This record gives sequence, structure tokens and C-alpha cells, in this order.
Amino acid sequence: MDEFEMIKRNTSEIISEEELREVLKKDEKSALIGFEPSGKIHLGHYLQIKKMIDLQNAGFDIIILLADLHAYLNQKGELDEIRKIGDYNKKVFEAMGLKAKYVYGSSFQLDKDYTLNVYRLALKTTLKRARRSMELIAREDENPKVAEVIYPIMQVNPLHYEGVDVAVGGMEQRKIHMLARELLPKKVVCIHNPVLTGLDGEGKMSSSKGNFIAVDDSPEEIRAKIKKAYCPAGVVEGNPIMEIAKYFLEYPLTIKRPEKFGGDLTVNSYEELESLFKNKELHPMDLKNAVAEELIKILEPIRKRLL
Ligand SMILES: N[C@@H](Cc1ccc(Br)cc1)C(=O)O
Repeated sequence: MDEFEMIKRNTSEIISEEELREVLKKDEKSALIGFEPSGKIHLGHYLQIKKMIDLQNAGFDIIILLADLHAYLNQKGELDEIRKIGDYNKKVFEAMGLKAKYVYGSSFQLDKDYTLNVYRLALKTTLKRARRSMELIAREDENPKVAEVIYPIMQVNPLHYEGVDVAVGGMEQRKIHMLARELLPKKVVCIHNPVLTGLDGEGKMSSSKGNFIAVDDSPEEIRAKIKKAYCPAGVVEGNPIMEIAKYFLEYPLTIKRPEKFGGDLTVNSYEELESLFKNKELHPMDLKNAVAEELIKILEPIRKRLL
């Protein structure tokens, strides 16, 4: 894989790929991701951080926006407590091996120019579109607040992207990013990462849903979570165990089993794994055993540093 293919690997879309190729030619390029700070950092976060690390390996300067004001607007609590969750997230991201600059949103998002741009964009953005943009992001609320529609307009504020060539986020961000594509004065390449399925297979992985493996989970804990996880024989779609295998594991993968079940299996790619599992040659228990043990090893250094 050249740089472009490394970056493209395991993303859901790049907007646009011709734009990304132009960016890669530059000496200096920057990529941004924002996160509302989360009390637990989970594999969904890790997947994206891994992508920022790809970008870093591709010579991008990395910026992590600790989106405290956004989290505030999205009902995650008071700013001071959010910022301390932010500082913890920074430690986790550093433990994952990311080399980045960290910025707290509230550092600049209360500046007069930033605020003026919020209001200018507020004039340009329909309520309907703002609300549509937040469907996968907004905290559940029986009586949606004005804060909900301020959030996306802040996210499209041009002062977040000045000197940034690439923005990365989950596919949940795509409607907001489409807003930005249309409104931003200077185009920024969007790279969208896939959204992991929840361990119970019931919806998307999320902090509020308690359906994820946190990167600092004890090995006992990871094993129990994976043991209970949705993982029907033969089915790859919406199978979180297969997702973990696709997104986190290295190949060739050596799947240890009893000789009773075929004995050790060596698989040279995720697509190879996909065919075996789909053909019912690899049973969920062994796939889970392998995924849990490889995942524990993957996360070990991170859990260890957070010690
Ligand atoms: N919308 C992202 C947070 C975010 C992302 C990007 C900016 Br700019 C501001 C905030 C959230 O879902 O984590």
C-alpha cells in the first residue's frame, strides 16, 4: 500500500479522494479529529486514533480537538468536569502511541471571531438541516434543546479548519461534514471511519450504551464481554467480533484451536477469515477465543501505560 492506500484502508469514505491525493503531495499537511470527551475510551475511539496514526505516518501533523464546548452543548455535563475527562482522553490517546497536538475547544470557541462565525452560519443553516445533522449525535432528549442545533454549526465553523487539510470522524459525522463541505470557504478533505457495532449486535457501539470494550478493560473483562457478544455462525454483517478482527487484528492470524475442531488455523488476511467464518469452517467460540487473546495483547501496552 502506498500512502494513499494506507490512509484509505478501513475507512468508509474519503471526500474526496482526488482532493486527498493533492494534499499528500504537500510538504506540510495537517489532519484534525474532534472528540467530545468520553469517560471511557473504547474501540470506536481507538479505530479512529489508529487512522490518525496512519495519517501521522503519512507525514501529517495531527490535531486532536478535545471538543469540550460541544460536549457541553450535547449535555455531557459541566465544562470543568468535561475538561478533566478531556485530559484523561489525552493520556489515553498518548498511550495509544499518537503524536499529536491537543486543543481544548473552549480555548478558542468563545473568541469573538469564532462566535461571529457561529451566528453567520446560523443564518445559513436551516433548523431542519441542523437537526437532521445531529440525528446520530445528539444525546437522547424528549424535548430537544436549542443547544442541539448550535452544535453542528459550531462544528462547521471555519476557525476549526484553518490550516487543516483533512478532517477525520466517524460516519455519524457525515451529515455535519456535508454541511461543512457546502459552507466552508476552503474545502477540507473528510475521511470517514466506519461505526462499530455494539457488542450485543443491537445498534452502534457508544459510550452511553455501555456496549463496548474500553481500551483499558482488564483481560478478564475483555474475555467476558467477547464471550457474551453477538456472533452468529456464518454471519459477518453486524457481527462485532468480526469487526474487531477486521479493524484491529494483524495478519497472518494464527487461530489456536483443539485438534478436535481442526487444530490451529493460520489465516493470512481478514478476507480469508471472512470466507472461513462465512463457510462455517471457523466457529464463533474459536473466533472469539482468538479475537479476545489478540485484542488483549493489542491493548496491553495501552492499559499498562494508563497504569
Ligand atoms: N462531533 C464530534 C465532536 C467534534 C468534532 C469536530 C469538531 Br470541529 C467539533 C466537535 C463528536 O461526535 O465527538
